[PDB]
This record gives sequence, structure tokens and C-alpha cells, in this order.
Amino acid sequence: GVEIETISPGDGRTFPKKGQTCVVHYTGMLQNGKKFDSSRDRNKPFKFRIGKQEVIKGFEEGAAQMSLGQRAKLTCTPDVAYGATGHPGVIPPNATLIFDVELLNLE
Repeated sequence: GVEIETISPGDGRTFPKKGQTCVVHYTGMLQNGKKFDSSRDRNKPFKFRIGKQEVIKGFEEGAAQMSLGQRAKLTCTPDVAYGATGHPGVIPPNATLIFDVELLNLE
């Protein structure tokens, strides 16, 4: 269950499709926890395409429901990303994830 809470500005029409490589200034946040990931710290804003199961299931649906310039607020459920296993040392089992996502892309 991907729950979108968009901070408004953008265009609201430039929607992601297949065969489109896009750019996200994401920032990881643990619910009842601290940060764990930030593309803003590395200044290399994570160029990636859509559909090839690169990213987790929660980030995949939330990015497709956005448009250019928008700023959403993800709440990824445990069963779509890591809640069975958990990424070793970084993500505990049965964890619910928070993301600051801004789509500043091409295509």
C-alpha cells in the first residue's frame, strides 16, 4: 500500500511511463528511527529506469504516481520492500520506510 502525500508544486502531468529513465533526489528515513540513505549527500542523483525491478516495490509505484517537479512523501509497507528479510545491518526485519522523494528528471 503506497500512500502518497505530495508537497504541491510541479506540473501534475509529466507522468512516468515504460522506457523512461528518471532522476530522483531521494532521502531515506526510518519510521521511529534515524536516516539511513541520502542521494543528496553523494550529489549523484541516482539515474534509473522504470520497470526492470531495480528498486523495491514500494518505491516503484510511488514514483509512477508522481510528475515533474513534485515532492511526495512515501510510506512503504513492510511486505513490499524488506519486512520479511530486512537488508542486513541496515534495515531490520518488519520495518516500515519513509522517503522524501523529488522527481527532477528527463524522459
